Amino acid sequence: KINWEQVKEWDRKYLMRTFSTQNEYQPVPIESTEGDYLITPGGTRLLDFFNQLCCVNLGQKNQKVNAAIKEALDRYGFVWDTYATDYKAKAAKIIIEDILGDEDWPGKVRFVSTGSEAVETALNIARLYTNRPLVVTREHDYHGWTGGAATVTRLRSFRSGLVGENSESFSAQIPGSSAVLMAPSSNTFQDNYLKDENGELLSVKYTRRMIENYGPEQVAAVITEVSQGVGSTMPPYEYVPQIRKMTKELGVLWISDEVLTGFGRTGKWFGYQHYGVQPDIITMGKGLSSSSLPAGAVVVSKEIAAFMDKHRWESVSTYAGHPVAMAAVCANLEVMMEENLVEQAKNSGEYIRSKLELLQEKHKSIGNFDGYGLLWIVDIVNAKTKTPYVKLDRNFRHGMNPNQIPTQIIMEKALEKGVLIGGAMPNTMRIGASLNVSRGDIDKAMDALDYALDYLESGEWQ
Amino acid sequence: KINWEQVKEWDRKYLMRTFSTQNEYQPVPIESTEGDYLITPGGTRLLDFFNQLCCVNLGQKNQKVNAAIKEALDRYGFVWDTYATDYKAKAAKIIIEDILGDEDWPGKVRFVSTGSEAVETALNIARLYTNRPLVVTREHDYHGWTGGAATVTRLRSFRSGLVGENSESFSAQIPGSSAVLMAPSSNTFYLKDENGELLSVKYTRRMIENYGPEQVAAVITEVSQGVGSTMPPYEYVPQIRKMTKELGVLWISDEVLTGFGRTGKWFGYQHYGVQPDIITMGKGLSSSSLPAGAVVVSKEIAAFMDKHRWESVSTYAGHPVAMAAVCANLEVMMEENLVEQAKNSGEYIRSKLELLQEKHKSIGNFDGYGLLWIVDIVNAKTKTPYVKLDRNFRHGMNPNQIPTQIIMEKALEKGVLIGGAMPNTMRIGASLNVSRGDIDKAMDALDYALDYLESGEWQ
Amino acid sequence: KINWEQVKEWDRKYLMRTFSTQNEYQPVPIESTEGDYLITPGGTRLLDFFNQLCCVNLGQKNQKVNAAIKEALDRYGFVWDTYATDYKAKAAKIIIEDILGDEDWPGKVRFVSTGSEAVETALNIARLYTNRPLVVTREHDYHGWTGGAATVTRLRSFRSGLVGENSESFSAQIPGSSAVLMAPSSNTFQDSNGNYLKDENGELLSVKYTRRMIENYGPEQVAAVITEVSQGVGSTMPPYEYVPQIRKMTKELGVLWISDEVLTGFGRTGKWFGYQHYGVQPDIITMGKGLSSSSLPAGAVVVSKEIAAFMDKHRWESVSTYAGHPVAMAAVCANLEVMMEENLVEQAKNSGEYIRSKLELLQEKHKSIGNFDGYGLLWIVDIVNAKTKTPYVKLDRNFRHGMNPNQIPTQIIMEKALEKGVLIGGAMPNTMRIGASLNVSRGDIDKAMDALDYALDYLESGEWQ
Amino acid sequence: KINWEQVKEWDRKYLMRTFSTQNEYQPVPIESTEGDYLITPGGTRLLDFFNQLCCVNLGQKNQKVNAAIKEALDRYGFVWDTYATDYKAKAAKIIIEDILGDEDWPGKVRFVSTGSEAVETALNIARLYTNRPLVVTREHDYHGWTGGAATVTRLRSFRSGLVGENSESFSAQIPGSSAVLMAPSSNTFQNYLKDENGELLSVKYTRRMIENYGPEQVAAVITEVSQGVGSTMPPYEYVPQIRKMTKELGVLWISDEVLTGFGRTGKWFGYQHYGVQPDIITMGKGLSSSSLPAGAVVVSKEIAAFMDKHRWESVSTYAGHPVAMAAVCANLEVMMEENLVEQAKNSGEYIRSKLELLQEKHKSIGNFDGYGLLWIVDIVNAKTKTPYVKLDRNFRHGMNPNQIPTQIIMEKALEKGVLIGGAMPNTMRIGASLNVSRGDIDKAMDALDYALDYLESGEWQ
Ligand SMILES: Cc1ncc(COP(=O)(O)O)c(CN[C@@H](C)C(=O)O)c1O
Ligand SMILES: Cc1ncc(COP(=O)(O)O)c(CN[C@@H](C)C(=O)O)c1O
Ligand SMILES: Cc1ncc(COP(=O)(O)O)c(CN[C@@H](C)C(=O)O)c1O
Ligand SMILES: Cc1ncc(COP(=O)(O)O)c(CN[C@@H](C)C(=O)O)c1O
Repeated sequence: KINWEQVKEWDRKYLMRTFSTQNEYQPVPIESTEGDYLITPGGTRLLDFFNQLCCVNLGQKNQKVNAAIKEALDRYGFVWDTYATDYKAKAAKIIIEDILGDEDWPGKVRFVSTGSEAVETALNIARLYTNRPLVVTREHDYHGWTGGAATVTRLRSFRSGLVGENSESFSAQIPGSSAVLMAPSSNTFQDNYLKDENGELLSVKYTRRMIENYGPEQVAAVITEVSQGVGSTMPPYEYVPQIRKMTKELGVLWISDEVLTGFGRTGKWFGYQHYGVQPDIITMGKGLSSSSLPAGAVVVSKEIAAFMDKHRWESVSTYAGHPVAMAAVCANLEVMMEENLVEQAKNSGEYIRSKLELLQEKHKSIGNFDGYGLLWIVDIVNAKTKTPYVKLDRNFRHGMNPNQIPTQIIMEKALEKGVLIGGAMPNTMRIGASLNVSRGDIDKAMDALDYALDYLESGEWQ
Repeated sequence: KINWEQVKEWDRKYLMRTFSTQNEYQPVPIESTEGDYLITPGGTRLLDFFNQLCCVNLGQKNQKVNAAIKEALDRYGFVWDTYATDYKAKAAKIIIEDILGDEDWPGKVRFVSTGSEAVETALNIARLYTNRPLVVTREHDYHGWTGGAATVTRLRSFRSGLVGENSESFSAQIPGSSAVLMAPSSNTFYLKDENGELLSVKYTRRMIENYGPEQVAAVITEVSQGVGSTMPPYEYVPQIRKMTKELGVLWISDEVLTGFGRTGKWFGYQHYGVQPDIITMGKGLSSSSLPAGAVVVSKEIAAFMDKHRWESVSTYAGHPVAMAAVCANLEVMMEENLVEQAKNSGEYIRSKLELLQEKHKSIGNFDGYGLLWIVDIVNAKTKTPYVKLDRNFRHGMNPNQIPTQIIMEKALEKGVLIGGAMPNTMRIGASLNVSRGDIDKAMDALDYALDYLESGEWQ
Repeated sequence: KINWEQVKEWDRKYLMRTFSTQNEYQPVPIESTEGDYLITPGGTRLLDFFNQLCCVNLGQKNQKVNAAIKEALDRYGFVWDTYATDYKAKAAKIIIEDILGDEDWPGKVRFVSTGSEAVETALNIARLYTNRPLVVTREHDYHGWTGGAATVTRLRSFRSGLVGENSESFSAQIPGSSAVLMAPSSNTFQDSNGNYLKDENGELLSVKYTRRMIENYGPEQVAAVITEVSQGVGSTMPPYEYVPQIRKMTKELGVLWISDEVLTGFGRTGKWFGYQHYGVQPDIITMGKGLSSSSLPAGAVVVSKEIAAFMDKHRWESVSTYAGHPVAMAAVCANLEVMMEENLVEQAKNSGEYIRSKLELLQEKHKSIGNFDGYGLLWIVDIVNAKTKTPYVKLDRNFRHGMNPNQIPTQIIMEKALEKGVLIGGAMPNTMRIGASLNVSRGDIDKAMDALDYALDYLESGEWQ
Repeated sequence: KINWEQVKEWDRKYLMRTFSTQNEYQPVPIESTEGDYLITPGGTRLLDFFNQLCCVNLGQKNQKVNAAIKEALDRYGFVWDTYATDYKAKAAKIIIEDILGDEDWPGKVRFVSTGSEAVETALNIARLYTNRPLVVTREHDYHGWTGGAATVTRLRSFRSGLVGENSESFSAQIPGSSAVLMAPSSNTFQNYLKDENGELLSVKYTRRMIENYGPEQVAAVITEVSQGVGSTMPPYEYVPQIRKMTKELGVLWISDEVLTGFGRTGKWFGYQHYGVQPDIITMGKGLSSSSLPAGAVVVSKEIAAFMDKHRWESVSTYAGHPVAMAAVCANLEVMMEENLVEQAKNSGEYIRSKLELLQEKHKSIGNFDGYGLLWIVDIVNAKTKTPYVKLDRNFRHGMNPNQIPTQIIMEKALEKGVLIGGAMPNTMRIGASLNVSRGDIDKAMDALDYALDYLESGEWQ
């Protein structure tokens, strides 16, 4: 017997709040999950189209994955990275030989526990490989929350600072918070994205002038999200190819931060593979294990691997490569390959596109949408004016009243229909589900969006 | 059927090395673990007196922990911090109400995944609460490897930099590795004030005063230095808590290593009659069964954070299956009284170490509590350490010149794993429930290893 | 009777080089100066159309300025800024009531010794006033060489690093070199034909991106934007609407505007200060060069009444030994008293108009002159390959000094002009930075332009290759 | 005919305040200066035992230095650093061959306008030469107010921050105020504690700090041989041990001689009391005896050679200012010719003995030390034998000056005609011209005697 009133009391009383003050907070307990659904203590089933944080690629509580964890618990236990296990070595091989086997740039994997720890590892390797201090990031990027990963995060609403409750008054960012350069977002400069008559996007051209103003000899790496997860954008098609050609011409590394866009999320194994370019470093988390257990990774190129191999690297993480986490990655990745979830995700994206077309023609509050596989960004506008309700947009902070935030009104409304859908940004949806989400579930979720958008466009909420 | 020949191949070929070059590296496979033992694929049983990284407090592969986990897998799944679950809520309650119940300073918990992450969170909170930029650390502290945690880590041999193979020439720290003051180690100077204050504390005070207390958020300590391998003078901890209070600065006690029974008490600081403002946790929190880390803050600090919206997310923070593993691990320590058992075993080790120091002039000094012991190693004839740079070394030097490496190699001939990170200093640990027989086996193997050290044949 | 050969040995032997290796170094001694001329020990008279560093506004060795200095020496000696003197008090008053008397935003002045120290001061003041850490600068700005001033300098060719002798393998910046944001230059985001791009709302994309940058970090994090009205060392002229758009953007974002007026200040641009061409007023001005026309070392910062009242409420724990030096102050008094009464600002205006019509003619004649713009005694000329119509030096303002001077058009031009006894050129590889005294003659202008003609002839024969 | 009533109004109204709020401030004008005297508008003669800022070594308005300037003004005008002048060349030559001519380490000079600009330069050169980022400084050092020079200043009362007026409420340092490590002050750990090997614990801890970071990370240690603003004297072994330590660690030593340079201490330079030689010297103050603003840096032959192989991309407009250099030459030619260093040693040995007597006569002098025309005097409470102002060199100017012993001595001294006192609250920093007369030294020393009389009676409380 679980006493759920008591669980809520303890949860109020003994856990530090994130995003809500204690005063406004209402615990939302989840007793179990499976597939694309969350089950409340009462037995209510909630369709999860945030997919938590787009990190449960394979589906909640996969039967093969759980079984593989249970088998792994017959042997382990725990050993640190200095010891070898079948699970750690198999997971590395699966990534290099099976998943990325058709590309010849990958050299080696390091496993860690979180996407943040992943981005920390890759910034560290990039600076050591080039012997250079500076790393370029882009406006609105999110690469993590930990010190180093946070320095390349350029959302002021996600930097572990503090805001007040429906107020501008009580805000601070963490005091003292660098060896980092902010380049233009892929979505900056558009009136249709502006180019320079050689065809280079103005976001890329001024990224190049920045790197040249500092000196390419000072700059280790450019770190990108192919599509911004928390920041919620899709790039112009030429953007990724152009950042790759630029970085190569400048002798600078390219790190694709694949924590969110990795493992089938975009109808391909990785976000980058949509554009015909290969990176120098990849960071991983989320879909790596489909959140069955905490895991993160970085893959480096042969050349970087060869350089690192020549020295003793004085770096230790206690839980890096934890064998039970690794067995989980093995099973997750094995299910993905044998069940063709990358293709399944691809086909389901195409079904989503066409629902999104139908909704756009019905709802003038949908300013625009794009995405692929199971990653969709939907831009919301005021239907009469065609412009964003919330002026600061991706530069907002959480100090504002949630019932003025369009993605919040939508989420509240969708909920009347057992569906969870919304976004991190105020004017933008970030829709994700499992790669194997069923058609009836997309149908239910799109219908709930339809019902919410009605309410939004009606104005009864102002 | 596991092909271990292959596994080592895949291990050589596709995983990045740490602490070894590719050319020197040889895979050391471990097929399974049980208790205080590790088992090789061929079936050699290795007695683990590292306790990996002093982080398997419960014993390896606890059947009750493993069953509690298997159970949580019937329901889960994954929900991020925004969702409440029984395991996350129970876990916080056990720490606040159950483990820390007789202390009234603690307020709330945040769960994260690793000790480094816990340290990041503590740094953030401290700076946020005080509205101040600077954090004080001490020489030879280890607080983790990620960005923020690294800045307060003062071991040049564990900052994720690069060294060569048996060579002084291929060295580098990470380019651009800043809101952080390094104070002296407790093990410095034992000289005092005549108003009785240790000089190390006095100068730490004088530091905070030179920048100005209004600039300084927090002093972060390890009660006993873990990777750095020290024990303090008894007076160090209370005089820090007092100095920080007087100047209105926070004290974070970094209990990632010393926490959950390691020292014969629930926490390292509990040996010293003081309460911290903030504590960081990992390792023994889940006994490494699954990746978990935590921060406990005071009622004062928690109340303050509670008035604000905190714009921080970590995907895996509060992972319900990790939290189920924490619940069980903690429930086992409480019901088996293992903190008590750690204290009692610690006293047996003290007396065993005495017979060693008596039998071996290369043991310069030792000290510890529960299942954490630092043994200082010296040249039996000169009575000084073998490796001159001591805790300021880097891993560029040849391991056949590092006493603690020589000790491990020899100890291994007895099937025992014992040694340390530091070149002249041992860090000995085992499970809270290590039996008298295993302690005996490890100390015997230590005997044999120091026998080899003192003969100087390794030169 | 000076031994100038020994002066040459000693200069070679005991002075640290700047911009040259010891081996390539050939000292150029100057025995004296007068007006717009430099005079060698042997008696070569060199027409100085660099005006040294756009810093000798009044002219070299003005007799009244030097006589005022000589007079000051019957009294001083030295006192530090804790004592008041007539000279310091007059200087501040001339700046506030007389020069800036038509504008009502100005509050107080603090004097220092250099333009760098002036920028340091301003940066300190803005951050204290706002209680915010970040300062926004621009691409290719130069704001000085000292610690803080350097951080807002975005020229990798002038951040006090080291390059090689016709090589970039020796090449290093100062290790370490930080609460600064780099905004796009006024001159970034122009098409292949030179039009600056605009919002369709009319806002220059450069300003639009600057705003976006500020809102990304949060305006509560940002103290000030520091600008040059006209980039001096970087050698640019803005679109007319840039200066007004930045003032309006800073106002809206609650951020300060610092006009770095060290080079463009005091007549340089045919008005008292650069910003007065643009119908806006800054929060803080930094000053130097033309403040004393280099007669003695002198820097300054002017701050608004609001900033002044706030700083007045507090004890400021800042000391600089030489700040306010009475003899340097007396030099500013005389310098400024001459500029006012000889109408040198109005004079500067009129000369520039004449220069414009000279360079118009030089452009019609020389296809290597891609473009030019300036005002008063500050002019920029972009140089191109007459044939390809692009600049010869592809890295442009992101170059460093490791490259071979005989491939730098601005070096070749300078060489050739020296054949006509004329000193002219630029710090940037593709762009000339022309300045003389505010009172230069028509003939000395004609003499400079003719040499530029001659130089451009040689540039176009390509024989320098 | 100057209207000094107008000079005051304009001074109050148009000058930014330092150290004083607009409300409390009252202008102290100085109409002329001569030798060791300052002259007010009304004709009052103030004997200056601060020597302004220990920066007018030669004496105020030296008639020879002043005439040299006038001569230079017959020819200049202004040239920047790329053009060679007789004055700039002679000044560097005087410094290297005549002044430092008995030590064979000094290589090249760069002239700048201020002491801070001189420190900036040194830091830049040290980091470039070693290709290392970190500079070690010491608790209570003062090395300037400009960006880089401020990073190595460790006195919170001099970091260009703001405090309130008799109040703890309105204080702030600059947002942003970093590649610098602060090592213990020479005067930390006191008899100063030593190593079992004789090494001072302050030096021992500096070494372990550099070793903790890695000597391969550390460009240089910058010191004041004797702390100026900070107001201290080192134990005799400190300077030699820091010199030995830096060499042992492959690390540069910057002697900041901005204050202690050019005779101040009864030798040419502060370090020269100690039998060692720095890798770099920074200079200001005594360089021109403040006749016109100058600063300079002197580097070793090794450092010079490395610099000479490169094009250095550094420009300072007034660096090398030709009139500033003619001021410098004449200043140095007078110092060498009047044997000012030797004169200074001698007046130092006279002052030592005057202070001794003052110490016998006054229990509030806890301690004194110095040399030449630089003397530090530790002011203590006669009853407890401890300092009046507990935060001592870690204070800030937010406190009421009527409670600062150095403010009290000052105002009572001003009653006898003599400006004497110091920057630190419990420490006097006494300086005069190198050619200060015996009569003036006697007069100042009486004035201190009179002042300490008032301090010790405690009517000020
Ligand atoms: C691209 C990217 N990199 C790195 C991270 C950090 O990974 P961890 O959360 O495992 O530390 C995230 C997390 N995102 C979450 C916050 C999201 O999608 O809302 C991410 O999307
Ligand atoms: C006191 C302390 N804090 C923080 C950490 C870092 O925690 P994670 O490894 O979970 O990030 C450690 C780890 N130490 C390890 C390296 C050891 O004991 O060898 C530690 O001892
Ligand atoms: C806009 C601007 N700000 C600040 C400075 C720094 O002033 P000082 O050099 O006096 O410290 C300069 C100088 N420039 C010079 C060097 C030039 O035009 O070459 C400048 O042009
Ligand atoms: C040792 C030292 N270095 C560097 C400086 C900076 O020089 P400038 O003030 O010219 O920039 C000083 C000045 N000090 C003054 C403030 C004093 O004696 O109190 C100094 O004493």
